[PDB]
Amino acid sequence: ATISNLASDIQSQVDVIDSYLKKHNLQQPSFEVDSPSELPLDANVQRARLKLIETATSLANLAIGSADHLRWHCMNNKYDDMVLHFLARYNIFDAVPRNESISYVELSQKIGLPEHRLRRIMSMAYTRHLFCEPKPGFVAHTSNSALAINDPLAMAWILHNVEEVQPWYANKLVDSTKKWGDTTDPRHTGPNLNAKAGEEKLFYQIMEEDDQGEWNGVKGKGFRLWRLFDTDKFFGTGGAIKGTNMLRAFDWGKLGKATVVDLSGITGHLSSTVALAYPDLTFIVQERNQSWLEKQFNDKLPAELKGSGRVRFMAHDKYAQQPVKDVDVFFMSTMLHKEPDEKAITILRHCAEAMDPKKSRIVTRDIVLDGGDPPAEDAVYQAGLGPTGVITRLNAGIDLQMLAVLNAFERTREDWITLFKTADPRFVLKACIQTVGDCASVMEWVLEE
Amino acid sequence: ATISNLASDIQSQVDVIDSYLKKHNLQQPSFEVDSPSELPLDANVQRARLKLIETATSLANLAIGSADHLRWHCMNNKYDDMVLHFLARYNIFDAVPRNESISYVELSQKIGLPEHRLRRIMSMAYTRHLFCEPKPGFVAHTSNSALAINDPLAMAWILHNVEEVQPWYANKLVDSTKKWGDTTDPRHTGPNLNAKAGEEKLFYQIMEEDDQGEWNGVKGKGFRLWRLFDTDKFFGTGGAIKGTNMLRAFDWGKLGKATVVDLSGITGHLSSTVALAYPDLTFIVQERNQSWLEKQFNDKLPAELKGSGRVRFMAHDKYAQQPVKDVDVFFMSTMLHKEPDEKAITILRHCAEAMDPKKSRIVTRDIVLDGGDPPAEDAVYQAGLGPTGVITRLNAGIDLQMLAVLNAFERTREDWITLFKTADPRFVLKACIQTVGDCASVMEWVLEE
Repeated sequence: ATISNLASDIQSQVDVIDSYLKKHNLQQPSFEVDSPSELPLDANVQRARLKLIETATSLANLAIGSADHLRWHCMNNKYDDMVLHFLARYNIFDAVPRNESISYVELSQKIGLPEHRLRRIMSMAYTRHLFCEPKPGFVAHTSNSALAINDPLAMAWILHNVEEVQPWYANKLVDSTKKWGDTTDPRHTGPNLNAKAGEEKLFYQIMEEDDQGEWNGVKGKGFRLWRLFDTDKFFGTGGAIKGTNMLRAFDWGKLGKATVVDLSGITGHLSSTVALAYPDLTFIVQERNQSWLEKQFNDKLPAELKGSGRVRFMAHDKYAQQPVKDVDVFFMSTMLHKEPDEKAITILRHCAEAMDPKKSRIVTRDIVLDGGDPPAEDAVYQAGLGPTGVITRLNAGIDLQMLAVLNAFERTREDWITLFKTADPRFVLKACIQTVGDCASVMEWVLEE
Repeated sequence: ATISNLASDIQSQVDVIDSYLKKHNLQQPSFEVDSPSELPLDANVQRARLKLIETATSLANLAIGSADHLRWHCMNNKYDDMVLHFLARYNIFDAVPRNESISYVELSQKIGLPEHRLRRIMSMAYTRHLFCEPKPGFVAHTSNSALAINDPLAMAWILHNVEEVQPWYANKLVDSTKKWGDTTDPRHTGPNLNAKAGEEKLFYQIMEEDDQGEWNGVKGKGFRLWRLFDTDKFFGTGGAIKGTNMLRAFDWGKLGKATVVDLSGITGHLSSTVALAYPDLTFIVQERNQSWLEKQFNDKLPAELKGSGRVRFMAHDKYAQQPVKDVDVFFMSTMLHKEPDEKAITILRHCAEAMDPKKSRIVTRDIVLDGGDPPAEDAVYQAGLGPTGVITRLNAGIDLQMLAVLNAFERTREDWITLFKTADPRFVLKACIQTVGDCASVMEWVLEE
C-alpha cells in the first residue's frame, strides 16, 4: 500500500457508488439528520462500499503512521466507548431535539449533567460524527446520532457492552486465559476468577437472576436479560444483519403452509418478519422461560400478528426432547454459535429425532467465517473478507464476544458441515447463502438416506 | 459531506504529500516493517497529513453509514484494546521476529498461548494493520507492530491504559459523576465510589504504594509509577509530542550558560534532549522522590551526560518553596495540566518568588485547546483543529484522561493567561508556539513591572 494507490482505489470505489446513486435517483449519504442510513443492497454497490470502508480506514491508518499508532490509539479509543456510556445514561440522544439545535446550557439543565463535563464529553463525540456543534455554544444531531433517538434497542447495545461485556469479561480475558487455559466452559470467565468452589456464576445466570435494576419495561429480576434481548432485536431491525436479509437468502414461500419451530428464541422477532411476509407459516418460538417473557413477547408482536397464533411463544429447554409434532422447519438464527460442539450436537439430535426426512429441514443462520455463497443473481477474497476486510473484522468482534462472555466460538463452513454430520451422518448442506453486506449466512440442512 | 467531495479532498491532500516526498527523494510510507514511521515535519505536509487522516476517517464513517455505526462500534472497538492487552502481556511483538514470518504453531509455543486463542486474537489485530498473515498459517510484523519491538515504553502505554485507566477510572466515570458531581478533587474518582471515610485512595498514591508486581527493572513498591514514568517517556521519544519539537518552538540557545529548574519531573528525559543540544545549560530535575528514582534517573541518562552534572535529579515537593538560587528558567512540560487552579497557583507563586524578573522566565509546555501559533517560518480552523480534527481528538483524549484519573483538565490560551496573571499579575505571555503535528504548545512567561 501507498497513499497514492489507496487514494486511487478510493476514487474507483466512490465512482461505483456515486454512479449508481445518480443513475437511480437515490439520496446521497451525508452527516445530516435525514441522510439515508444505508446504501443500496445491490451487490456491486455493497462490494464497493465494503472495499471503500477498508481502503479509507487503511489510508487513515497509514497517514497516522506507525509512530502515532499506539500513542493515539491507547489514548483515544477507549473514550469513544466512555462517551457512548454518558450519552446513553444521560439520555442525550433524546434530549437533543431531532431537527433543532440546543444550547449546552439548556442541554446540561435538561439532563442534569454539569455543563463543563457535558462539553468535554461532546467534544469527543463530535470526532466520530456523533452529534455536532453547528454554532458555538450549541449542539445538534448528525445522521449517526439521530438514528438512535427513541431507540431503546440501540441504548441496550451501548449499555450491555460498556457496563457488562467490557468490564466483567473482556478486560479479564488475559487473566481467565492464565487461570484456566483455552476451554469451552462458560464458567471459565472473568466473574469467576476468584470464585469459591461451586459458586461460579454463568453470564446467562447473572442475566436472568439479577433483580437490582430495571430496563425498558422489565423491573427487577432479569432486567439485564431483557436488555440483552433488546440487543438481539437491534441487530435484526437494521444494518448489516437485518432480519429481512433472510428473505433474500432462503425461499420461505417454497414451504407453503408449514409449521416452523423457531429455536432462535429471544422474542421471535425474526419469525415475526417472516410471518408478515408469508401468512401460511406458523412459528412456534422456543426459549427458556422467564416470568415476564410471555407478556413481553406478546406485547412486542406486530399488531397484525397479535392474537393470530401465527407467531407464538412456547417455553422450552433447547437441550430437551422436542414436543412439537409434524414440524416442517427447525429454524435457528445466531443460536448455535453460542454452543460448543457437544451442546450443539444435543440440540441438533433432538431436532433430527423430530424430523420426517422426506418433509423436514433445518434452516440455520450464523457466521460462516470463510464466507457463504452469494445469492444466485449476485454470483483473493470476496469483498469484505481478507485480513483487513470489514466483515472479517465484524466476524472477529462477534467471535471475541463469544470467547469473552461464553468461551463459545464462530465456525467455518467445514466446521458447520462436520458438526451436523456428527450429530446425524444423514445431514447434507443444501445451500449456504450470504448476502453482500451481511456477516451471516442462511444454511439449509436436510436428512438424506 | 458527500462521498464524492471527501474523495476529492483526499486526492488533493495525497497529492500535496506525494509530491513533496517525490521532490525530496523521501521514502513512501507503507505497512512494511521498514516503512518510515512518520511523514516530514514540513508544515504544509503535516497540514495535509492531519487533513487526510480526518477526511479518510470521515469517508469510512460515511460509508459505514448510520445504521451500522453503533452496531459495529460497540461490537468491535473495545476488542482493539483487548487485542493489545494480549499482545503486550504475551510479548507477541518480541516473539514475532522483525524480518521473518513465524507459524502460529511456533508462535503459540514460544509465548505459551494456546494456538486456537492466539489465532482469534491475531485475526482482530490484523484489521488495524498490526501484524499480518503473509501466507496461511504464518504471522509477520507490519510497520505499526515492528516499531514496538523491544520497546517497554510502548508496552507501558498499552498496559497502563488497559489495566489501570480503563477499568479503574474511565469505566466508572458515570458513577463518579453521579456520586460527587463535577469537582476537581482527585479523590472523587472511581476507586473511591464505596470507600469508607478517610480511606480514599488517590491515583498517584496507588501508583507509588502498590508493591505487588514488577515493571522494567523496578520490582515491588512503586512498579506502577515506574511504568507510568515509562509512558511519559514514550510520548517524548517519537510521534506527535516528541520532545525534539521543543527545539523548534523555543530558542534554548538564547539563554547562553544558564540554570534550568525542570519541574516536569518524571526522569528528566526532556531536559536530557535539550542538554544534549545545548552543553552550556544545567538542568535540575525536580520530582517527588521514590526509593528507586535517583538510581533509575541516573541509569537512563544518555551516556554522554552520565556523571557530568548537566542533568541531575533533585527530590522536591512542587508545592513547597524553591531551594535553587539564581534560576534562569523554570521549565515545566505537561505538568500544570494535572493541577487545578489553586494547586497550579501555589506552584507558580513558588517559582515567581524565586525569579529575578530581569533575568528569569518560565517555559511551559502544555495543550492549548484553541491552538498555539505556528513557528514564524510556518505562518475556519487550523489543520487538525475543528470538531473532527485529529488534534482536537487527541486533545480530547488527553483531557478525558485527566478528567477520569484526576478530575484535572486541559486549558485554552486565555485560561492559561488568566491562571498565570492570578498567580502573579506581573506575568506576561511572550510566545505560545505549537508545531504543526503536535498537540502541545511551548509558552514563554516573564514578569513585567
